[PDB]
Amino acid sequence: QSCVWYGECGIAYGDKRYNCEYSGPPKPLPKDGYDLVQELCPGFFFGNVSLCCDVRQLQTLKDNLQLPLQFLSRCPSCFYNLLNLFCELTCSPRQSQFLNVTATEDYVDPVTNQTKTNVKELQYYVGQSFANAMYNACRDVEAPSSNDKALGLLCGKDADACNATNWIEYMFNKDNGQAPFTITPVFSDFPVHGMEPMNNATKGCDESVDEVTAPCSCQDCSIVCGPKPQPPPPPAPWTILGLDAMYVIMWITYMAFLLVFFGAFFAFEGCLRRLFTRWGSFCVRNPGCVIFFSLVFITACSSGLVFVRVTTNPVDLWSAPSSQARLEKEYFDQHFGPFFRTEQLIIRAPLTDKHIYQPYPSGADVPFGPPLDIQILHQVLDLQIAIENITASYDNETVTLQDICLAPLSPYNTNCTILSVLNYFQNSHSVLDHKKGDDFFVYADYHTHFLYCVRAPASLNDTSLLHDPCLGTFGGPVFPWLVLGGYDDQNYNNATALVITFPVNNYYNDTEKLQRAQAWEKEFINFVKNYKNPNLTISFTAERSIEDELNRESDSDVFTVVISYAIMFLYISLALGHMKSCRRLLVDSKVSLGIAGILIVLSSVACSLGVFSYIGLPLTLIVIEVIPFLVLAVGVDNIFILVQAYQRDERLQGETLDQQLGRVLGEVAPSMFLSSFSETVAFFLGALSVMPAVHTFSLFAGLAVFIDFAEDGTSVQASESCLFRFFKNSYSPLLLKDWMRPIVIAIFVGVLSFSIAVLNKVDIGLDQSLSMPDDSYMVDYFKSISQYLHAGPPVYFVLEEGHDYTSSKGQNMVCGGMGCNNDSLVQQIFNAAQLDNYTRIGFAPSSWIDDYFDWVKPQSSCCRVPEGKQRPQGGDFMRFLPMFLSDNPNPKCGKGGHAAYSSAVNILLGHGTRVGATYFMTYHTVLQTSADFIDALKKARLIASNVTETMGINGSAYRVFPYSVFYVFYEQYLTIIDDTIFNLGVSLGAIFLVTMVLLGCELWSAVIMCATIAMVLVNMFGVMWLWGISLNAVSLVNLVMSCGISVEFCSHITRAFTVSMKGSRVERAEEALAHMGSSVFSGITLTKFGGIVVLAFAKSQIFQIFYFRMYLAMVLLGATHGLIFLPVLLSYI
Ligand SMILES: *[C@@H]1O[C@H](CO)[C@@H](O[C@@H]2O[C@H](CO)[C@@H](O)[C@H](O)[C@H]2NC(C)=O)[C@H](O)[C@H]1NC(C)=O
Ligand SMILES: CC(C)CCC[C@@H](C)[C@H]1CC[C@H]2[C@@H]3CC=C4C[C@@H](O)CC[C@]4(C)[C@H]3CC[C@]12C
Ligand SMILES: *[C@@H]1O[C@H](CO)[C@@H](O)[C@H](O)[C@H]1NC(C)=O
Ligand SMILES: *[C@@H]1O[C@H](CO)[C@@H](O)[C@H](O)[C@H]1NC(C)=O
Repeated sequence: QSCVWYGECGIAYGDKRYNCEYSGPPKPLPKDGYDLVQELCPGFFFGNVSLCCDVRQLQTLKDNLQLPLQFLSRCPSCFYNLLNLFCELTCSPRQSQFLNVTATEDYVDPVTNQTKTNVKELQYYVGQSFANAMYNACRDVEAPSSNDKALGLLCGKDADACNATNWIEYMFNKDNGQAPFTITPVFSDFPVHGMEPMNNATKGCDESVDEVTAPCSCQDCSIVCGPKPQPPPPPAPWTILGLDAMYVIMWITYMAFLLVFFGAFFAFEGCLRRLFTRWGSFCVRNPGCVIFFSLVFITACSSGLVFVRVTTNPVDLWSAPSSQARLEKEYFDQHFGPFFRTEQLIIRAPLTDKHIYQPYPSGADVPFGPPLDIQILHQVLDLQIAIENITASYDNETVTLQDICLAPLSPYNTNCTILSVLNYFQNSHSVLDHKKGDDFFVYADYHTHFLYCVRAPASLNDTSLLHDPCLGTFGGPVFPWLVLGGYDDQNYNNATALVITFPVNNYYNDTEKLQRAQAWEKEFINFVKNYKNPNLTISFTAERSIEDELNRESDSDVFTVVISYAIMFLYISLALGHMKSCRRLLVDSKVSLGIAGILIVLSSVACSLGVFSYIGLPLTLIVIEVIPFLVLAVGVDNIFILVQAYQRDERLQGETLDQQLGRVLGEVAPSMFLSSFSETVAFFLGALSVMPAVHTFSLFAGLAVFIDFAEDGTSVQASESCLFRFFKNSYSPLLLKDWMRPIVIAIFVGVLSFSIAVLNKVDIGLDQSLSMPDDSYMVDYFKSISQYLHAGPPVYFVLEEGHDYTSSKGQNMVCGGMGCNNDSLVQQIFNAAQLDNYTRIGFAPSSWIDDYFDWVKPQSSCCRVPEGKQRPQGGDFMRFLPMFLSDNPNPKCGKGGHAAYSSAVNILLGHGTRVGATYFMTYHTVLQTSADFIDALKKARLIASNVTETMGINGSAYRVFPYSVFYVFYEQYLTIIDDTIFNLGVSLGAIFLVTMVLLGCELWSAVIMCATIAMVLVNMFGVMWLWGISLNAVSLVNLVMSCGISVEFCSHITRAFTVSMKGSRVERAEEALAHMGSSVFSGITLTKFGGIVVLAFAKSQIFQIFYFRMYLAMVLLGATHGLIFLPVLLSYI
């Protein structure tokens, strides 16, 4: 083994040295060079480390690595072979085999005058295969942020002219101003005149350099690339449903035809109860006090229980508690509580054009969208600074953004967190205004930094001539997707919108601090609303917009329903007693039910919004049945009055009917104890139902009687009219309603198929105020970013190997997410992840850093490591040490010094084994619809299952958690399918069982009433999934009420028809329905007559425009079916 040089001699040019000629054997490297050799040329680091280089040469090699690193650092395999080319030249103990000195000159030591010899030039015999592999591993590497190949910057020519041998030739030519002296390469896989070319093994860009150094990426490599995604599923059925409906229709038609052809070819208990009731009445018919006294008692119980009208309604608790939805939210809290909320603005520049700007030294045309005009950025910065300076007052105190913001690096840094493109310029007008240029070029400006910072937002030093940091003033990177909108692919320069985001404390556990934050928010909303700049359109996130709009909009419409309620109760008042006899009752009846309900609920605590539309419209049941019992008696007139004339007309039609009506109602509201977020309003009303029932018992009858004994004339006429109507109805049924009845069946059939073959969750569409609209419009337009978090809490974490396995799970999750997409982009996640396992690794790779104590004090630097061999081991496993260091950070360590810390961990003392709870979050955009977010949530749950299902263990111990400002809120829209089927199902049983608690005709009554259950439902669904309909936490309650009123109708028509004393074919039926038809047109008609004022009327928002919309449609359909349904059933019988 022999050298050609050893050590450094004279200056060549600049700061550059020739090496000293030396032709002896290699020399063991001093221990003081072991770090350098381990770092640069670890292949030589064994035995006596006998090399043809000294420590000075290795230091010089390290110092010269800056420019290759500048362009190749991202692809370690590419850089590795290059380093080996230089290591072999500099240090190989067999230099003489592949190097031949070709020029020299004297070196004279200035002090001793001893002569040595500069190696001025030499020839280097490089393997052909080595050179080609070195080029091959680097040829796809892309410059840090640039569609140009890194080799175009290291080859003295463009990448399309760069080849393996001319690249090496260029690097080795002193003319390049970097190489200290020229090395002339000769490329051969064969010996050349006894020289044995350097042909060291090489690594491709698809290979790992070592155990702690991964292969190169796709973006910077070719070998390790592909394949894209191919898991797209395409479903689409439905026609089947249509065919079935059609088939059914055909069958029906056939049946009808057949029928036509044929015609051409040819109880005790109940009674007893009634009797008892009558007896009671007769007794009661001997005193008014008792009754009223009872009403008075109810006046108290109702009002009494209403003590402390604390009937809350806020804030966002309707998904109900318990289960996973709530339990999951609570869990994430104990670990961190409320991650926090964001006030967010989207900003566009409608009066500004795009523009071009060549960035040195490429000079390629890069277009920049309207909002990235330099002047609009200055204007957006002024907006931003003004927002930071907003103050609100609460009590006598002042509230700033600095009091409520996420300031991640407090106290050492109170700097608030503002996600904005202006934070790439540290929110500084001057810094952004800067621009290093001369008479010839602009070398660096607000463009270069931008194009660099979108690729390296954590950088504390632009690689351009500006040398400005990218890191935001809050101490963390601002990711480009989260601050720009309306750009294509990752061409952030083409953005048509800026997004500005301020995280502020939600203060879920602190009431006094939350109120202060909400005071600030109100000022923020005001500031934005009144901000004047023709150059910018600014639009909303906040908090009140969604909470203030609902409480600010939902009011005017009140006057609508209110009015309608009055005009309706007026008619129902005129109807029967007309005068001041019936009015009193009702007013008391409606009050009793409403008052009683509030009292029944006060004994358990509860409250709600829709709980009002139900309470009011629900009261109808009490009025309807109550409005027909009195009317029927009015139509009475025999040998008796008051005495038996009241018990024979009351305990005869009111006993059974009412008795059955009250039950069918209590069964729908009573059994409302189910599982969901509506049982409260439900039960409360159902309870108010028996109450309202027992009320109108002796109260209405007695009162109506006690007092019942121009106005008279009017009553008679109405009665007469009713009678006439009944007669007409009878006549109609007499003819033949078989054809139309079949047609009706068709309508129901078509409805079931059209209603069962549509569906939907529920979106958010509030009135057109302003704020809310802005946020809704901005969201629709924007895209790519704006977020929620998927999040896991994990336990244990102590077995180096289980951490490696958990990291593989984590990396795999990042992949699927960055893949799963839809239409023209991903849907699932976003997405990507920054747990921490990578931070530790980074630390291991590198080194220390300075911490500067606040306000003053000497600098503190402290740390260490642990390479080379150990380095790989340390990073591989163990974790207490790393963990306790990694949690305490706030100043990088290398070429700069910034902040790169976080949170989520919280062990005790130095028990690193007890660490919790690491949390990884990938924010994904959506804002599509109630069904869109629900679909994404559905995917995330399966993602959580897949990760937890992959590698589990013992029983239970934490799992996946998808907490996104949309869950708990949409969590309900999840089990909506089971709810509807379960909710209605529970009523179908309570109704079929109740209607039998005083009958049990097997198929007679059972089917009669049972048919009404599916009869009306198909209508409600049709209108909902058919025309102007909807569905949600309310619609579900809507369907419930529908089945309720429906039961009411049927109940009366049927309890008196089924029996039928003097029985017949279809004659007795027409007789019963007659006395029941008059009431069907009274309450029903009126009720509709009221909705119209509510439905046919107007409003200032679609909100109720639907709620009270279907009501009238669904309520109307049910009423119509009442008469038809009964008639059809009778005929069938
Ligand atoms: C160039 O290749 C040679 C031959 O593989 C490397 O020398 C070997 O290095 C390993 C790793 O330390 C030792 O185990 C062998 O004993 C060495 N063999 C010989 C013949 O010396 C050398 O490390 C490579 N050069 C560089 C810079 O990595
Ligand atoms: C202009 C760009 C492409 C140059 C990129 C390659 C540079 C970094 C290369 C070209 C020639 C190389 C030098 C070749 C010879 C020596 C002598 C050695 O005893 C110390 C290292 C040193 C000084 C090398 C450092 C790296 C070097 C300067
Ligand atoms: C080195 O190669 C050159 C030709 O390039 C030759 O003239 C010289 O004699 C050789 N010296 C040695 C030691 O091989
Ligand atoms: C879940 O992972 C399993 C393998 O464990 C895989 O077969 C399936 O395609 C994955 N599904 C989703 C939705 O990620």
